[PDB]
Amino acid sequence: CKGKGAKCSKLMYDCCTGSCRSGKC
Repeated sequence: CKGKGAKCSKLMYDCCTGSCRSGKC
């Protein structure tokens, strides 16, 4: 997954602690 501020996934939400946010986790 990715940390906060790291690339996100509008179709997967691979955010270690949360979901996508404007392209950044």
